[PDB]
Amino acid sequence: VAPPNLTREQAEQRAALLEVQSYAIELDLSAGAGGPEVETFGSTTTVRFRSATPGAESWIDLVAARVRSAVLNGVELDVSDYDESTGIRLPELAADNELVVHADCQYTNTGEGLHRFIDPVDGGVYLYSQFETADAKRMFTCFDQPDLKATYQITVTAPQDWKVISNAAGEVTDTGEGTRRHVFDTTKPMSTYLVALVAGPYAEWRDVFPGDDGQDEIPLGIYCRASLAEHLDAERLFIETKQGFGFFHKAFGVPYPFGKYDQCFVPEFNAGAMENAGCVTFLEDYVFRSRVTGYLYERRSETVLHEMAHMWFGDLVTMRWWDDLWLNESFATWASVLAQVGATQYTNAWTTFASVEKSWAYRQDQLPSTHPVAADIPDLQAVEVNFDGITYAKGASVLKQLVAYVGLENFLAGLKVYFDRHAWGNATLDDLLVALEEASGRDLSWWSAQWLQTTGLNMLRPKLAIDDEGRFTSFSVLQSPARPGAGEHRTHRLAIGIYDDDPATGELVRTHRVELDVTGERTEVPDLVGVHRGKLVLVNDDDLTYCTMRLDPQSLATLIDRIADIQESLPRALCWSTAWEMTREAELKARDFVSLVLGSSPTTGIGAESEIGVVQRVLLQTQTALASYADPAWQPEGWRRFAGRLLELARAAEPGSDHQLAFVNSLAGSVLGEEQISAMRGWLDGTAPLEGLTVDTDLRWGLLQALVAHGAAGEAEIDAELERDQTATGRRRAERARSLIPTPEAKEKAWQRAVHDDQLPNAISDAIISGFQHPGQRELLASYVRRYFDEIDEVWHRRSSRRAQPTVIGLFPSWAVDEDTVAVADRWLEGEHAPALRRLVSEGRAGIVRALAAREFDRS
Ligand SMILES: [Zn+2]
Repeated sequence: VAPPNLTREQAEQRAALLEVQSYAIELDLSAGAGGPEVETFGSTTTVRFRSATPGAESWIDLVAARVRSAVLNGVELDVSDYDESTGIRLPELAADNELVVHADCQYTNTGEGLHRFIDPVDGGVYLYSQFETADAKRMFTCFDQPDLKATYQITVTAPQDWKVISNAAGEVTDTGEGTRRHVFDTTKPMSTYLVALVAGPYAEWRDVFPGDDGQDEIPLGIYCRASLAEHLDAERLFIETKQGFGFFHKAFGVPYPFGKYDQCFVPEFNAGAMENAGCVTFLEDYVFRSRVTGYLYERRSETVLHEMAHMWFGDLVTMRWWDDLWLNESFATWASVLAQVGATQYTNAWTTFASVEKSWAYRQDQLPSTHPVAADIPDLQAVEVNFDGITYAKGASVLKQLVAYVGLENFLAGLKVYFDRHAWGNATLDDLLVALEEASGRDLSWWSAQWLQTTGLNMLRPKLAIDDEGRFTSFSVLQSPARPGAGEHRTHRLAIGIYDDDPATGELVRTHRVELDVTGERTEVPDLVGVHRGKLVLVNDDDLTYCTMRLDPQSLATLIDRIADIQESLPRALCWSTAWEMTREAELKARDFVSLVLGSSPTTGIGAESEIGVVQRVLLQTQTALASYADPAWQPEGWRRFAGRLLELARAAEPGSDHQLAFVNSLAGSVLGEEQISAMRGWLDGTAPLEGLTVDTDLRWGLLQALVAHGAAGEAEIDAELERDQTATGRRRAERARSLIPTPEAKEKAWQRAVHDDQLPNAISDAIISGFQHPGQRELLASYVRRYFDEIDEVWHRRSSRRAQPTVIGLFPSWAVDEDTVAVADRWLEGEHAPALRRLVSEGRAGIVRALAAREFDRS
């Protein structure tokens, strides 16, 4: 028995019948600062709502340990058969209704509902809420669906040393008995999944965004655990926050809709961040206790602006049902990057987007599970696995392209129409399209039909002919049918770039750029006729569209021979992305990808790449190419080449630089030989340092984990390290290290605990899974292929979707690239399984099929 799996039709039935005005929520957290045995908190809800049909029956949702009382219009309801799957039935409704429910809800350690964590350092007890998708019902009684918006008035009694943060500002008074009562202002209307509670002895920083241009002042707060406060770069975070608030109200024509804005770094968080209105929560990894590269700063800033963007895209206007989640996530992702480029130091963020996030979109779109951006979601279980590379990155890429197509001025004017119309309410795909059509004066139905309602990618490549002076005599862009999918040819607004040698530096620079609408199978580009072809043609120059870009033969030979010579970072990153995707798609051999990346000198390959985020991403891709895509006979040689070159690059890198750190961190994830192991041990212990590399708390763990993985360190060294870092983060990092121990005994202990131990908190179970795989340990892991398929149904049955996913995705035998693994998956697929589980298993199988084709391609 479990919380409900609300269906689309059930949601529609409640929305047709009900209209909710208000919730008043009273939480008794007075016992919350007690020990690990404290199980429940008091939850009292008063909900005021209308029924269109007096006399009808409905139901409201609640996941609680006990319902003490439930009283509808003053009539006591029989809750003797309450269970969390059925909520509370509501018979004989009146036109106007008031329901009051007193219940004991449960704290979790799963990152769902009201999560409770105890800090081992100082004994501080920290709570935070996480309600998206449908976990609001674990804190208060509610119609837990996004189209029944209401106002919330939250009052909390808490241990007196706790701060309490919610959606709105509040007033606090002493109770006289060791607690404080926090009475929050009534919120603006919002969906249940956006209600927030963060409570504990969090460290606090305050600032203010001054009132500007019709937007009132915004009080700003930052919160984190007291034991982490010395590491929080508050000044930098407030600067980035205020840059966002200046940008978005100008862009959208709509001031920040909530009164204040708090950002809380919370323990044991499951995602990157969550856009609770006025009270955004973040993964603690973004509090940098150790030194990180510039890419992590950039990705944190992206996340900050993503969540700020949702204040409009999701919080002000919300999808009507989960099939339109993309209205929240695609738009927030697009707007985050638009803001980075427009308002922050991260003016390169479209390069990062092309390299990192688009690669996620491609992979997602090519799985057998591929779905349109505007998805079909029959129930909550279907959405729980749909926060994916299509809902986020493909959607964002399609929107970037829609901007290119209609123009930014028209697109922003359309957003203003949309926000003004649907403010404090819900919207669909149709509503968004109508707003955009109104602002642009264009029909976009056909556009939506081919771009938002379809799956797959179109390949785009130049077809050209040149005269004896190298000038084009003809030029067209060929478009392939959309795959995987329906095979349609789309309209793309794209640019073609021609690149040739700059006489002064010898680097490849853009000589010509032609932008046009490409349609159908072939589109001539007559303005390129007569132009010298140069050395490199890019038909998605400036990355305007969503496609599979490919090159003509001369251009591809230039990429292979001279990628580092590309002057500008964006077209160079598009070239790195092309090479990678060709590898994934069995068009470039893995060994050829590895050779491109490794280079052969200081000015060739990835060691010459200036953009740190591209360096990190390309290195991770190379490690995938080696383990998954290279001919098994060549893998050992490929790893020796990689490890040897990365040690050279690390030793050659500028002391203290981000490049130096990236190379070391890449070595720490690789299959290593004795020469690299011994170097790494000397860095860790400091008896033979790498000049300028500061081995700080988290780099010590990263190097020790690599040593453990290779059998060069063991449990005693892990235990000794945990003594040096006696923190909750240390416990997690020690768990990853213990899963990496390369023995059968160790691997079985790790499997048993990951799969079966439901007492461990989310973050620990996940850290255990995160050390299970390693590219040097394939032979140990081969003992788990049948184990996985034979045991995953029972995991899925026992854990929530959100808590089973790490096991399903993370223990899938992606290491076992063999037709035998495909046959085992095939037999599993012939059985009966939950649809969302089947989806995830098929995705893993598809990974194996893609790797087999790549391996055959690399074979020489
Ligand atoms: Zn988001």
